[PDB]
Amino acid sequence: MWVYRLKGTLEALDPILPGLFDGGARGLWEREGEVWAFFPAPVDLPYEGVWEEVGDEDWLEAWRRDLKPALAPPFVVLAPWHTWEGAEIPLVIEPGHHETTRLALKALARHLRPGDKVLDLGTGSGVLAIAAEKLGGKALGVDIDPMVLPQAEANAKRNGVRPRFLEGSLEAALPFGPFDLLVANLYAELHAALAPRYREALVPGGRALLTGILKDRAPLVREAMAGAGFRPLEEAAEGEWVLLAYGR
Ligand SMILES: Nc1ncnc2c1ncn2[C@@H]1O[C@H](C[C@@H](N)CC[C@H](N)C(=O)O)[C@@H](O)[C@H]1O
Repeated sequence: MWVYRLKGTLEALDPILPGLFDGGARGLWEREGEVWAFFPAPVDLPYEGVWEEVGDEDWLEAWRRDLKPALAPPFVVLAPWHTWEGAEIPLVIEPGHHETTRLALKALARHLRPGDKVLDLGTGSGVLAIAAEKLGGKALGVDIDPMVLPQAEANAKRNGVRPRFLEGSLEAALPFGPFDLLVANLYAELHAALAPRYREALVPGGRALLTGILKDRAPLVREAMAGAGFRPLEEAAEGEWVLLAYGR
């Protein structure tokens, strides 16, 4: 579809809205002092607006503008353009929308202590590693996808913290361990296969916070973790998602 952009507010353009609808507009939106009228394709209109075809980037921008802060006690996840006047610890992330990220942030605040060394396995946007530094920990975020590293680095900087970010997985992290705590938002079968190496990555008394787990698959993780010598400490869920916390 195409947009016809006009300078002005809906209130000011009121006189010509009927004409835009007669001309076939199916949608209208006031967007920062401009009225955008949406059509299947350009048609002849006397209003002196400008036609432009709508693309995926326009959809992304519109969606972005509709984003609001997301609470994840003790944190609040904010888009770089959000302002927040609450008590919550801010976590600025270039567009924390998932249940699992939320479970992970709340669990992290409980199990992480100032001065703890943290491994955020499958760091992605770097949100967990960033929250760990904000809580007084020292974190390493690793991801097998090199492409996420630059955005993670940039989110860190926006948050005034500096975790270490590295391409790779668990084996790549070992030289920097052992760690006091590992947080891994992955999926149940992967946790199950890594259980033995999770034990190796942590110091005695260390903690493993596992999420990205569907309720129907929780059994797999309980079994592999018990099998690996971990003791369960806490469980929490949101929707169909579960976080399981263990001590080594
Ligand atoms: N085996 C693996 N080792 C390291 N990273 C992985 C592995 N498998 C998947 N990943 C990354 O794990 C991340 C999973 C994300 N859902 C987690 C992002 C972030 N930690 C969060 O809680 O929101 C993705 O960025 C994957 O690229």
